[PDB]
Amino acid sequence: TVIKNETGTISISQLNKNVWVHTELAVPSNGLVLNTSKGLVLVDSSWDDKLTKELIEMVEKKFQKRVTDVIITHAHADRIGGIKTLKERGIKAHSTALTAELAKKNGYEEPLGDLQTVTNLKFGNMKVETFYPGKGHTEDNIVVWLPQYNILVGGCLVKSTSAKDLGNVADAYVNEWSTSIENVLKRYRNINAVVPGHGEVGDKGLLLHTLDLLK
Ligand SMILES: O=C(O)[C@@H]1CS[C@H]2CS[C@H](CS)N21
Ligand SMILES: [K+]
Ligand SMILES: [Zn+2]
Ligand SMILES: [Zn+2]
Repeated sequence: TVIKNETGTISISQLNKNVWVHTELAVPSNGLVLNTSKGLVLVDSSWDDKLTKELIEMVEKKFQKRVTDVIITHAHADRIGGIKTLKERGIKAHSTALTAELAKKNGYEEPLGDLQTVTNLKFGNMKVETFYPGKGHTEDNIVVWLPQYNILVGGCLVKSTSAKDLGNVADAYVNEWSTSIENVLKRYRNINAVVPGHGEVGDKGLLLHTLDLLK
């Protein structure tokens, strides 16, 4: 189930053979780790370089292969904070153009801007779809879908059950957010699990929960 770095800093818990969640801390942030035959792939980095370096260290050691790619889901620090570490180790950082621009705007190094509204990738082995459903928690927020496992990384668009309000809405679009959630509920009709950007893993109800927090 759950391995852990020396300090409290970091944890990784399994969902299936090839798919784990990574969580880092005062506030917990989540992403995914995908074990493929061609390398490790992360959905999202972490808060800052130190922690992203530690996360990369822990998964390379444990799975005995390299992190080759990361998918960045939006341009806030918890997503993009370890971008310097990625870029300089030759780790590919995929994102939409929008997310790339917003990163350069907030003074981060740029990810690739290679992702479109729908983009289907494959690593091995592992199939990944990225979907941009519209504006919500940020302007640029995308979700990630694993069709082989019907698994959705909702990111910071999607709130956990324990979450009782919308968090920081300074960069949010609270009218479009409901529509973009629906756009996800429409696109992906059978969901086995949903990973929120912050908090505990759940299912389709996290999305209805978020819908409810927007009323
Ligand atoms: O607005 C939120 O819910 C989250 C968690 S706490 C707050 C500040 S950091 C992170 C950027 S996604 N954000
Ligand atoms: K398949
Ligand atoms: Zn955010
Ligand atoms: Zn976040």
